[PDB]
Amino acid sequence: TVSEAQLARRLTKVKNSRRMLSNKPQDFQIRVRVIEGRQLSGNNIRPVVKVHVCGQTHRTRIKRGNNPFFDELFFYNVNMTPSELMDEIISIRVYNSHSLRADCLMGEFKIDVGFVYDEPGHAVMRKWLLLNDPEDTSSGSKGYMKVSMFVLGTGDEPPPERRDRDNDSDDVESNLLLPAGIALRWVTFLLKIYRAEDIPQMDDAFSQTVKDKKNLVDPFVEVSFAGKKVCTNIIEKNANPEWNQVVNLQIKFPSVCEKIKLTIYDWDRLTKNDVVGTTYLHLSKIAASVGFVPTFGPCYLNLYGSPREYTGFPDPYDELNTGKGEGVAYRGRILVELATFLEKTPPDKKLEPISNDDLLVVEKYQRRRKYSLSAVFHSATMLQDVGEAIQFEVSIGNYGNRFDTTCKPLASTTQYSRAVFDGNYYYYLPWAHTKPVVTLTSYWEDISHRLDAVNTLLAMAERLQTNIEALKSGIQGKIPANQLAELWLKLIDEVIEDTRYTLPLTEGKANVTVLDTQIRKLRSRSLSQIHEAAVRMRSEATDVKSTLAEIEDWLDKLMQLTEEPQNSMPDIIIWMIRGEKRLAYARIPAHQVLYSTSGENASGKYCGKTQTIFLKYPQEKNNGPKVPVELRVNIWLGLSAVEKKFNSFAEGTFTVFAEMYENQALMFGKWGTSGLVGRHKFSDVTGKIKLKREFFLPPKGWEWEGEWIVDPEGHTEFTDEVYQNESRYPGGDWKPAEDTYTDANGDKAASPSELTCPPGWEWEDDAWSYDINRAVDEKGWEYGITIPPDHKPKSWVAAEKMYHTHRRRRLVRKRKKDQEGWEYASLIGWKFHWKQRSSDTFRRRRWRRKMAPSETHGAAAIFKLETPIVSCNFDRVYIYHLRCYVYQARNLLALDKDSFSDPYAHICFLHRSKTTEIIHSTLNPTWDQTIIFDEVEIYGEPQTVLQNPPKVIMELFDNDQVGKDEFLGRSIFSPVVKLNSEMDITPKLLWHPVMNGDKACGDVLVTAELILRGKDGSNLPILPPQRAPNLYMVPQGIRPVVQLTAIEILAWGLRNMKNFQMASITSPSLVVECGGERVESVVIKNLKKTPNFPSSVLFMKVFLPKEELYMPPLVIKVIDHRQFGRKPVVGQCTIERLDRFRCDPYAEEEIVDWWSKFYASSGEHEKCGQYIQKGYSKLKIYNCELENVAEFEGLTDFSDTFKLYRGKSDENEDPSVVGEFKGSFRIYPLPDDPSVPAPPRQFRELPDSVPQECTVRIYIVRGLELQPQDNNGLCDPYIKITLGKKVIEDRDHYIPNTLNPVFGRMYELSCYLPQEKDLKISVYDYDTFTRDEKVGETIIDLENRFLSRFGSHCGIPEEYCVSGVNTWRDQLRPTQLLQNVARFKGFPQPILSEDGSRIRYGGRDYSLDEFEANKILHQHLGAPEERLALHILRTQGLVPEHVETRTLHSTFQPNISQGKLQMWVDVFPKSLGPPGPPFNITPRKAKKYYLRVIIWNTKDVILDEKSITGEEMSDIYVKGWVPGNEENKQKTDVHYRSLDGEGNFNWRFVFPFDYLPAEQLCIVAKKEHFWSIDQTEFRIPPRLIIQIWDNDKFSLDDYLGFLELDLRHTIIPAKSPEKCRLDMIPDLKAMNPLKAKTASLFEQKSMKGWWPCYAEKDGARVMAGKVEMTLEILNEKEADERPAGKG
Ligand SMILES: CCCCCC(=O)OC[C@H](COP(=O)(O)OC[C@H](N)C(=O)O)OC(=O)CCCCC
Ligand SMILES: CCCCCC(=O)OC[C@H](COP(=O)(O)OC[C@H](N)C(=O)O)OC(=O)CCCCC
Ligand SMILES: [Ca+2]
Ligand SMILES: [Ca+2]
Ligand SMILES: [Ca+2]
Ligand SMILES: [Ca+2]
Ligand SMILES: [Ca+2]
Ligand SMILES: [Ca+2]
Ligand SMILES: [Ca+2]
Ligand SMILES: [Ca+2]
Ligand SMILES: [Ca+2]
Ligand SMILES: [Ca+2]
Repeated sequence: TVSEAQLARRLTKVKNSRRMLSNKPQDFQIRVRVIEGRQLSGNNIRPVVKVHVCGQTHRTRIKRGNNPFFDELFFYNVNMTPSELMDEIISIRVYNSHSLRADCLMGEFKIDVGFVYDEPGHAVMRKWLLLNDPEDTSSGSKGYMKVSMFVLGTGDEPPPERRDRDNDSDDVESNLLLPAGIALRWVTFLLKIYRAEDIPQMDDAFSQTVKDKKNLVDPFVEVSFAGKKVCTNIIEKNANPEWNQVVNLQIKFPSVCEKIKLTIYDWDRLTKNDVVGTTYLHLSKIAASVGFVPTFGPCYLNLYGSPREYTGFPDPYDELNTGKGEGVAYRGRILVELATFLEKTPPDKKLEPISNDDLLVVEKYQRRRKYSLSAVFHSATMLQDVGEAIQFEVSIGNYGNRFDTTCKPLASTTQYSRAVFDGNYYYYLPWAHTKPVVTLTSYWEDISHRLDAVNTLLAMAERLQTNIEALKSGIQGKIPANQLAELWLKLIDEVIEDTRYTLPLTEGKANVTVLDTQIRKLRSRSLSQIHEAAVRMRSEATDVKSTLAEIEDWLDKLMQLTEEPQNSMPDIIIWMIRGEKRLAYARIPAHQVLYSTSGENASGKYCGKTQTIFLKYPQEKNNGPKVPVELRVNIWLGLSAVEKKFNSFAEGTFTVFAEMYENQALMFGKWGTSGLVGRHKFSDVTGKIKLKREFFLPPKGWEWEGEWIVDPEGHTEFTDEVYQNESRYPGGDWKPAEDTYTDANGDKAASPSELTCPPGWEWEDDAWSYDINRAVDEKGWEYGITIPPDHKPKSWVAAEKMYHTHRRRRLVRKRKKDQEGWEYASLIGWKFHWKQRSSDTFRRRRWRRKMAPSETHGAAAIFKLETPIVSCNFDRVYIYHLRCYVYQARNLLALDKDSFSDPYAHICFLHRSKTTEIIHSTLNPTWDQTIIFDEVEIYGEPQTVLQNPPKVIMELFDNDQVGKDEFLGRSIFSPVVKLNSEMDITPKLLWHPVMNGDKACGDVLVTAELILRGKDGSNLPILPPQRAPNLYMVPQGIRPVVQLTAIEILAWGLRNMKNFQMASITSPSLVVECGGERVESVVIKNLKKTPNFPSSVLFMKVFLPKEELYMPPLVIKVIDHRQFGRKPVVGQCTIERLDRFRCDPYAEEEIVDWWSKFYASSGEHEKCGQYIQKGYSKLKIYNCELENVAEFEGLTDFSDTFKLYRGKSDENEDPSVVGEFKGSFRIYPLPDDPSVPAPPRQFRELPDSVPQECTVRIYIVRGLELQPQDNNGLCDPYIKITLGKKVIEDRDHYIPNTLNPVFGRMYELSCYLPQEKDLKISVYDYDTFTRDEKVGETIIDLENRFLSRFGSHCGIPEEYCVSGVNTWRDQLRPTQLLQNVARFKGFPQPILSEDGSRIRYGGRDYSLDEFEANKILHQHLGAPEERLALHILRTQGLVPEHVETRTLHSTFQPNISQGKLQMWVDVFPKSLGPPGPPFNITPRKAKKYYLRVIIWNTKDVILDEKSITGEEMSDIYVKGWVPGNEENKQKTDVHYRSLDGEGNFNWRFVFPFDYLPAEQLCIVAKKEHFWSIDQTEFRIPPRLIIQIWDNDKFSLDDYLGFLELDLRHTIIPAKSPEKCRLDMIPDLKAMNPLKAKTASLFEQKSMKGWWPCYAEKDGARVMAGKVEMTLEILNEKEADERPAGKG
């Protein structure tokens, strides 16, 4: 089917155009411009064009004739998401207009913005449209419309144009926007919506608790597609609704929408409709190109969003329910199906019931299979908070939810564990050898045929990506070619052995959809293509450095194949619950842990493997300053039928304890079993339920271990912590509490003067101190309030208030190197602690028995227990030894007010933490420190550690002397694991990003290694050398190998230095620090007087790493030497990309003006003119800036520009720019032998650094497509130029009513470079009664023009002319410029011959005849030696004579072009002399013409319109006018009472019109109303419209027919009225017409003959008559030679 192929190709174009687009809403600008209408329907119409994009509307003025010309440009400014703006439509509707009535619709065209995003150049150019009625399209077309539309986002620019103006006008049938084969075809999607389930409670339960807790929701689905929203029925009071309703989505092929948005809403009668959840169906992801149409389902789509717990208060995370944010809890799921029906249009029912046979079909997609989940919680580290206990809930879907009411108790949560200080900074849950185990059972559809293929292709691409990074490491480490070829052959053999995999069959399985079969066919085709390309490349390719592009193509193809839109299995969400409140979440995709019987590859990556997940706060997109917890968890999901296969995945021995409590009390100082306050002797934990010993029995698959007995349950450095607490009444005075010293238990503890060291320990510091590195006041106290029954606080603030009742202070100190089982409390059922205090009068003891699984069931008996609680016991501990080589950091955030930081780092690994040193006043620290954790206890087998190592976390902090230490970022990386000695290789330092928030805020050069510690640590390597006590250096193998290099700094000068401490930078100096070395420039005496350093060359010999990867950043500082010896830092920059700085140190009436040259160099106007044939000069028009031309290197080849910064940053971003340092660097290694001489310096050709007075001539040519600044869509632009303090405002010489203003004006200035180097060219809008609006601005570094090698101070023309128009405008002759660029390059002085026939340059002799080969020379050329010097001056990349096109920028839209400005700048330094004659770029005037017609005869004119005289009769007379010259409407005399349609007139006409011969376009100026401020300038092609009128004695004048003749392309007439046939005019509407014989009236100055006249009746041409006339065009000279006559 042809149409399904077109839909598939369009959707795959949308797919591969939307695969890099982000989701952050940014700014977009849409330019839609109409040009010209052709063959518009109707009779004597007055057409306008109205464009409606996204609510903003624009409209062109009233034009005339059926072939109108508008040339109107319209703008639209929106800020949408770059995956959402492709839902909008552009509507072009054409309206006939009447003088006294409303408009009438004639044409209508819709188009998606996606296709005009999709086009090359991000825009379509000069394309034609099909105008038709929006639903009466069977009546035929009603005209054509030439438009152009543009899409530009951040950094995008519109494309330029060529000479295609005569290619697009008559040849419409090749320049359509859409061809005829696509047509106006409807596309229908039948989105059947069957049912939903597990919808959360979204209504109040107060109504139902007075008159069920599960069904308090009234859901319906709102389906948003292409702007339209269709709402299904409301199912009142049903958490499992059943709609069974098709939604007939509709589009057309010109407007293809991609994103379907399903949104379940709770219907509320009074309040707003709450949002349950949102899913998306991506049509580009469920369709492909044989290919297939969009298909989906019947498959459940899981919703995610806010937590399911209902609160009547407004929901704080309700933005997650709208689809923004990733969603933290399961919100239910909805069963949908999607089909595509093509070329059939459904009826007006948007919503129909699902047919019953589809309801019996869908039952096989709802089959439930039992699933078993097990989670072994290994470690919960990096906790920031110790107050109250922490548990973890595992839930998949709604199964395992702790807060949901349920019939039986569930084992979905771990026990409440209190955190334990690790001795340095963090906390960890003390799980040790007894890990918590969570087991829950669920029921989902067995969609294993999808997830098997997904997991196997994911394992394929993971192996391929591992081999890809292996080859990348091989080519970056410069490995020998044999090992690289071996790694490449291993990659290719692994790809060959992988992609012979056969996908799971679609037969015999109930849940196979149509999309499953099409996806399997696409996957088989892609895998066979990858396999065959792999065998072909193994058999044919040798260059392994060229095939990796196809290998990355294989990688992103495999990434495309792993996308499963039908993943109905919901994510497993792990929730940390501190107290009774949900705190942090982590979503694991359930396919990643799903077990498959098809093998290890079909199982998930983390199926039965310990994985490290970082929990997140419920609306943070990523981890911020505080990670809540780091979890290592061993999750196994699988079918409950194959749950006996969990025995292979299980490590350790599972264990459940049955418990029994025995209680006593105290009378008269003796304990006894009586006296209990409402509690039993043998009872439960609460004591209220009496339970026997025989009540606990082992279930099936379990057995007893042991017997019923009484069971009451490597740090070299450490830091203790005690807390001091005070209590008071509100408004009272503070006094110490009864628990004056507390701990993590929450009760009284030992005094700081009471606790001592353990044996084998010692004290580092003998005095206690209070911690100031917390959220406290100046004295180290936090404050809080208490509400009963919580008499002790759980949250604290950093400030004191009068209502606070408690306060707390942390104290720290550094450290180095009974059996009866009775637990006592002051009450029964209270908190029993280990030993009896003075107030305890009650006691109890625990008494238990261990249970173990039977050997016949294995470790899978934990799934048969469904309160029995499971814990996994490891019988062996494995000791490890981690070494983190923290070398350095770069580009850290500035978080102090002295524009630096004091960065240190918390190295964390499992339950261990240490801290690096604090490096003061730097953003690029070099810690050079090895952080050693000996004796790290990790449980599980060492192979599981080797496969999935625990992460090392690098939390960087700016140290502050007062207050909190601010957060710099976080680097997470894995250590290389060494389980033995045989694979002992040197670990390699890598730059890991310091992720702060959403972006990287630097990199750290860090690696780590985790060695399995043997017996007495004998296999461990030797300790690194110590540069300080307990301070290890990075050892010699890991540290970068340094060589003596040299850094040359061209300290040229400082620009734009802003004020520091309200005083200007008067006496600055430069400090360049790199590699621990520094150099300092001399102090500038006055920056206002001299802005450049007097000594511009600095030099330092720094030991720098040999590897280009390990190169440290280069730090630039500016120090303002002020009074009293104060030397603050007023600017700093960091330059890490030093690869660019590496260098090898040993390496008729042809009136000629400037505008004729500009047109001939444009290529659009006068391309075939005689100007090029006679061989005059040209110029090079750039479509961008001169700094954006890659040939001239951005004009910073002498010295770059590095922006300096100051102060604290903008919390994620760069700080405020306080200046610029202009300079460059040359880094090159030095010989280590002092006897070998140094390499020569790279800076010897330096110019004079004093300020230079210069005359800058700013030629401004024209503007292109500005932003409108008036309400009528127009502008009145003028030029405002600022240059330091000088300002030229050309407000008196503004150009009225132009979006394309031909300025043509010079603005000559004088300035002192480089104090006034910033040349600002701003275009401003004239307004008479209001303020002026800035259209945009451009910034030109005039010093970059002045100091460049490329000669950008003045472009060099094609030929050296002395007199005339193209005179030499530079100060230096081409010989002087040639010898200057010879002296720049190191070439010798050029040799000038006496006759000028030859010169020498660059070691090559040049000759005049090598460039003057058969070229016609004229009288404007000058000296031959200067001509030859210029003829060789254009060959070495110098800047030619040019018109650059600089894009205007504004704060309206930051990186979006506000317009274009064609112009150029000539900087002339006054030390070289005065410049030459200036160019006259004044715009040329219009040549006046008179178009004279003489109306000879008429023949076969149609009969009269019905008048009062009531006869079959005819009156004929002829009108004629030019569009734009309707004030020149004249007419002939009347031939009354024609009996056969003939009429003699001989009435002469004279048409005054002004013309542009070079632009081939008529020019007219006329105000658009009488009260207009200024005269509108109108640019239209020259066309003559002659129409036949009718006159009556009493009734009005009537219209019969028309003809239209473009004066450049006039229709050659017939020589007789009987030979005056129709269709000489191209019909161009119903069939492909014959080409009209066309000739220009401007050259062929006169012609005579008969022309056809026609009018359209019901879309078909009808002969309205014939006319004989003679057309002649004469200019002013011919009007002077012979008179024009009457008219
Ligand atoms: C006696 C019952 C009167 C009930 C009167 C009534 O109409 O109350 C409506 C409000 C809001 O209820 P919603 O369903 O909009 O909750 C929307 C949801 N919070 C969300 O944002 O997701 O109910 C409550 O505040 C809870 C009951 C308060 C009862 C005082
Ligand atoms: C109510 C009287 C004060 C009104 C002051 C005021 O704000 O006027 C703005 C308007 C439109 O001004 P512009 O055409 O420059 O458009 C500006 C562009 N749309 C923008 O981006 O702002 O002025 C008039 O209508 C002209 C008569 C003014 C008569 C003072
Ligand atoms: Ca509600
Ligand atoms: Ca409701
Ligand atoms: Ca509501
Ligand atoms: Ca700080
Ligand atoms: Ca600091
Ligand atoms: Ca204005
Ligand atoms: Ca204006
Ligand atoms: Ca204004
Ligand atoms: Ca009439
Ligand atoms: Ca008449």
